[PDB]
Amino acid sequence: MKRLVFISKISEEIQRIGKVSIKNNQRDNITGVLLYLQGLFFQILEGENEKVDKLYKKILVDDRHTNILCLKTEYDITDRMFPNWAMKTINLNENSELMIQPIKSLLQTITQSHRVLEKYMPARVIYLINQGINPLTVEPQLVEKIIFFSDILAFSTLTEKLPVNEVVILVNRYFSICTRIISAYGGEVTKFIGDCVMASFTKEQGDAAIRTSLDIISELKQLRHHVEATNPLHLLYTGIGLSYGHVIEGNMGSSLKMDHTLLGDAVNVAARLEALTRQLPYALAFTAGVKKCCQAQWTFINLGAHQQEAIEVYTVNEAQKYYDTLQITQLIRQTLE
Amino acid sequence: MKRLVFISKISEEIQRIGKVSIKNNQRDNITGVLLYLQGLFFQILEGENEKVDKLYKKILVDDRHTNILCLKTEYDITDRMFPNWAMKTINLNENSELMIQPIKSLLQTITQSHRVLEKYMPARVIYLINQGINPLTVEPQLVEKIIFFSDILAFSTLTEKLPVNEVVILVNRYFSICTRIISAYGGEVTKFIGDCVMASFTKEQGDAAIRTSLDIISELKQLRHHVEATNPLHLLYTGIGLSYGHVIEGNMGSSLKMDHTLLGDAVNVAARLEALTRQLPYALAFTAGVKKCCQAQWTFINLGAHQQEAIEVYTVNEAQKYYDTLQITQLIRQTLE
Ligand SMILES: Cc1cc2nc3c(=O)[nH]c(=O)nc-3n(C[C@H](O)[C@H](O)[C@H](O)COP(=O)(O)O)c2cc1C
Ligand SMILES: Cc1cc2nc3c(=O)[nH]c(=O)nc-3n(C[C@H](O)[C@H](O)[C@H](O)COP(=O)(O)O)c2cc1C
Repeated sequence: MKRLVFISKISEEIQRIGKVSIKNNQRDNITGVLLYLQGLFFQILEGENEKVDKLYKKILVDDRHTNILCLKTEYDITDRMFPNWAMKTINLNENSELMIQPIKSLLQTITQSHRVLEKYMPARVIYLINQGINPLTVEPQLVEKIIFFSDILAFSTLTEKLPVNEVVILVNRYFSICTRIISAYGGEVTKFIGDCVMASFTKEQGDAAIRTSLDIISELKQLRHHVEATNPLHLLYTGIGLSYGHVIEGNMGSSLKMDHTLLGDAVNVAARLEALTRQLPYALAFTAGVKKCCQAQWTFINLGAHQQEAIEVYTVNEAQKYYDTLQITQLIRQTLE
Repeated sequence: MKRLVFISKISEEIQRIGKVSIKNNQRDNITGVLLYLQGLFFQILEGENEKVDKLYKKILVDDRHTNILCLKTEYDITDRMFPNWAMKTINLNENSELMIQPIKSLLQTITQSHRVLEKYMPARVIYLINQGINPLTVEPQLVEKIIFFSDILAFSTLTEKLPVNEVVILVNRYFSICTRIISAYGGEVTKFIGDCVMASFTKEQGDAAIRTSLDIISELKQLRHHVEATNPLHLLYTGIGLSYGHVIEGNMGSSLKMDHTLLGDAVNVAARLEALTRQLPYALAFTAGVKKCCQAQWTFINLGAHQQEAIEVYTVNEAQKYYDTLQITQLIRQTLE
């Protein structure tokens, strides 16, 4: 058998949910409980492994709730936790009694706090937590990654002139755009380094990594002529480095502070290729290793060898600029005065 | 009045706790509940602001529990949540009844999950959460920081030779040492960047920032002759850059991913000074701005001007090396073969 636990955010209607679960959970011989408290669901489900999983994939796509996080998975259990409840619904709001109110209030406060912490988490950890894996004890492994690096053109002159709030508005907008597109193509964001976005793709995701690069460049171009001139967003440009190689993926740090990152020379290479694009007529630079993972009929352009042994640099025709890097940089400064 | 909520980890004895709280919580006219479940405390406390705070400082130093996190603070409440319980203790393990078991199990699972997420958190966020501040809505502010940067000497040759697990053992040991010392002197760690540790100190913490730098250098020296030669730890060296200036402190990112970092040119400067020490006869390099925040009678040594306008670089005599940077680097490589 098998048992999992998840939480989710909602979007008499819950009564239609439990009427169903009961019938289907006997049809497939399942038990568990559904709690509702302050617009959040909590569910425990237990039963034969194939039957419990056929159900939770159905649950994942139910549009009655969002931001689903599976906290816990127990494999090959032997004793059910609620053998007599096909699916028991406990509306924790209807309960007004004294002795459940403390536990009611704490469940609310921990889970809400929890939901806030989730947004500062490494995507990989949240993924591990969903798959039942313990992030703190997982063993760091050597994996093959495409490494992605993007940051803001002449950002230090954007921070130089704008007031703090426009800086933040601008950085957050940049980060929204980057992560939405990376995540849509199947990449994972590793972390933010100042103005920089570090991500990874798999070795079957070369095309998706170039497409990600071009799309970001594209949305920033549209964004610049969508807004008025006096909007700092009018001044937002990026350059993107891709590398490929082996990296160590895992957790690092002491008891008092943990991080779940990627170590390996390819990390440095993508960052240097990213910075290389400030001297290139292209916004995207990548290695030959990235090119090998690319199946699509890209028009690859060779930018020669660069720097402790030199490496070959490539780009695609679609990453060409219609601007000069020191032109944009003096233009940014002239605008802000 | 005022009300807070915290959780902590434990180290009939709980019976001695509640017997006390009751008497003192009436003495100072306080109410709330204490839950115990699977080696974790949960407490809600409410009352007049001066009285509730005199108590929680006492609680913080009680050695019966550790890893105390205050989740929630409510200011100037008007209605108490438990007006009749000076301090009601609910041992959630003693309860075996059916209808509390689901809520019992969920409270356990969320809070445990919670505890795991806390270890991937920005120190500043955990601090904000403790002080009652909402991290997601706090407004990013411009602050004066000493910026700290440390990373591992010729790390790319350590990753080149050692197997993955020795890399991780070695990085984790480095990070334990760095964060323990930074945190002891009063700094905060911002994040980890690969082999790099980024931290900040206040402008009244110059001496503490140099002391932090020297102590780390010191512990790594001791560590190298404490271990056998064949231990990768025998090969672990660091360089440290300090800068000073204005940075933006706050949260950045989209709904789907949030980070709580420091933006500003001083971040880049400390990183470049850090890298500068690979060509210097010292392991610590800092700006004149850092020197100004230093009150202690340091023997400051001037390393000239470096690089887009050049800045003056300083170090202290105590940061001198007894090694050559390219000697250690070829020595590391020779060892590993
Ligand atoms: C929070 C939540 C929990 C649910 N739990 C169950 C459950 O335990 N068992 C179940 O059969 N359906 C559950 N559902 C509803 C599923 O969508 C359901 O399996 C589906 O409507 C079945 O459709 P079908 O019989 O046509 O295949 C749940 C829905 C929600 C929102
Ligand atoms: C989890 C926990 C909760 C506590 N809650 C209270 C409380 O609510 N009120 C209280 O007076 N003491 C509480 N204490 C114990 C304090 O240490 C206590 O105030 C102290 O022993 C008083 O000493 P004094 O009367 O000599 O000043 C708590 C201790 C623990 C571990």
